[PDB]
Amino acid sequence: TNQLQYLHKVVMKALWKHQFAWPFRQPVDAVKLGLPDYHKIIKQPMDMGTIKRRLENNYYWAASECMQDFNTMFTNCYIYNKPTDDIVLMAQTLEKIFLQKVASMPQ
Amino acid sequence: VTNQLQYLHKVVMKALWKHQFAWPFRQPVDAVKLGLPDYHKIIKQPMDMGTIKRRLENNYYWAASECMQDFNTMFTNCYIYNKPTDDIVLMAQTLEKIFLQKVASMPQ
Ligand SMILES: Cc1noc2c1-c1sc(C)c(C)c1C(c1ccc(Cl)cc1)=N[C@H]2CC(N)=O
Ligand SMILES: Cc1noc2c1-c1sc(C)c(C)c1C(c1ccc(Cl)cc1)=N[C@H]2CC(N)=O
Repeated sequence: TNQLQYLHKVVMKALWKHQFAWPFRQPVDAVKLGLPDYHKIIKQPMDMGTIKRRLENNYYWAASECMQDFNTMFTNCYIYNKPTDDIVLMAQTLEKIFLQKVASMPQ
Repeated sequence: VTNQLQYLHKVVMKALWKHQFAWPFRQPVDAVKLGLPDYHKIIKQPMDMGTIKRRLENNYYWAASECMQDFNTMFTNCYIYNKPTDDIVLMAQTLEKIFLQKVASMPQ
């Protein structure tokens, strides 16, 4: 759709290159980061690399499905981390860009 | 008054305000009532649907993006403050899904 193409070429494009994007470009690697409780707490892992591949492979049926994956990714960050963690501020920053850009998504 | 703000008021707020899980979000978190002396230490920008609704009713917003940011802050506040296993987290996620579904169909 027009909408998915916008989420791909405008919204993801903008988030991907952001200085705070790097933790979100691939799945959380619980072994490398030493987080034995990550997959016990976060039951639906999501990252922008996954979303991006989904956009490329025509996985999504509707814009809202993709927006829901974006939302899951940010929500997982807030749920798992301490409120004072830098990553929380990084996610909030990225989430505000997402919504600002979503407001202009062609209908 | 914008077409988007009227959409957020008539479609988004309408749907969310009457939802069966909306009741925790209809007024600001009352830290005294709930026995939460750290609430305002952790959440620096409290937000609730009662405030957004009043803002929509009083033409406080200049752009729909601003109203959408308030909704977002309200949900984010919930995920940050609460433990992962808390029922309110699931209530918030339910409401936020409806939010995102509706904003996908907002004009322009
Ligand atoms: C996304 C996401 N959600 O949680 C986490 C992540 C990711 S992915 C990734 C490549 C890293 C370095 C993390 C960080 C993290 C830690 C410090 C800073 Cl500045 C930024 C991110 N934190 C973990 C949690 C933990 N305490 O290790
Ligand atoms: C919104 C928001 N963010 O956090 C909180 C809230 C609110 S507002 C409100 C009127 C209540 C009853 C809460 C609940 C809460 C607790 C149990 C259930 Cl079923 C539903 C909400 N939890 C507090 C946090 C806490 N531990 O009390």
